[PDB]
Amino acid sequence: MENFQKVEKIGEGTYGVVYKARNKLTGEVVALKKIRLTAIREISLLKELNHPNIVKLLDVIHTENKLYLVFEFLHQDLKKFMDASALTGIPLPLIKSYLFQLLQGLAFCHSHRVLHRDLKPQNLLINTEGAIKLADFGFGVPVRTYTHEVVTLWYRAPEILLGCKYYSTAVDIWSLGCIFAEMVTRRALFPGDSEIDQLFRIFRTLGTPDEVVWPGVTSMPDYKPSFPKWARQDFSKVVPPLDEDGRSLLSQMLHYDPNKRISAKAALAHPFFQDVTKPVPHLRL
Ligand SMILES: O=C(NC1CCNCC1)c1n[nH]cc1NC(=O)c1c(Cl)cccc1Cl
Repeated sequence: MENFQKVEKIGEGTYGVVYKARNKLTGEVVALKKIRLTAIREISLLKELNHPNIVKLLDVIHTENKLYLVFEFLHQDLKKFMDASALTGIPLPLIKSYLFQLLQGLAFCHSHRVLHRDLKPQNLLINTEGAIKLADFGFGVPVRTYTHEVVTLWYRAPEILLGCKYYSTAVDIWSLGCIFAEMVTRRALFPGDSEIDQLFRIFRTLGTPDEVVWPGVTSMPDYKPSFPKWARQDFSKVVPPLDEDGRSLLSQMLHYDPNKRISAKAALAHPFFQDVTKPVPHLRL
């Protein structure tokens, strides 16, 4: 750890602080995550999970009660680029390129039985090259200072909210669907501020789920017959001015039933991507 010089604190999460740092010996600039203290073996698997759309875990440094993760550094995250692009919006061909790349990254994860579990714009890092990468794949002492982030539950799949313990790769598809919608419309799709507010915002848009559209729903841990019964609203009202290929794909990423939800791999074959390209964003570092 003496091999690293802090440049600045980048931010803090629930169980770790992130710094920009310089490797005194490689010359590399890196993002360093510090966690105050199975975990070690699952991190070592993370070291082998290498893909162009996954932030490269360069090193894991266990010292006798801290764990440091050393990542490749990227300058910008999607959350801030969305904020930066709010007045004009992200051009569609860039939206589609970022969506395709995250689908590639997830296709890869998923085929190796790795779930992200917590995708959100602030976890998606971007470079000058038009690349977008998955970061902060989903123990330790809690940072007392961590300040609460409104966006926290906004990307949570409904089966998580309903108490499914043994949820699947489909939760990452749901999250990415929510991100897709938000890029298109420049508004969060389901901006809940508690778990029941998050559930009810979903129900209001997509309709309260029942056995017809989601077999087994009524038997989930936190499901209540007393949930209000909202009617589903038209998708054309939900993400204008997205074209029918886009809306068709989004609809399949947002299926209630985890088993009907489109997989990352099938999503890459969707007609929305027939004309995909790789534009480069205009970033202001
Ligand atoms: O945070 C980073 N860069 C900042 C983006 C916003 N502008 C300044 C630079 C970064 N660069 N490489 C990796 C990361 N961050 C993460 O991997 C990460 C962790 Cl370790 C924990 C929670 C979220 C994220 Cl994204």
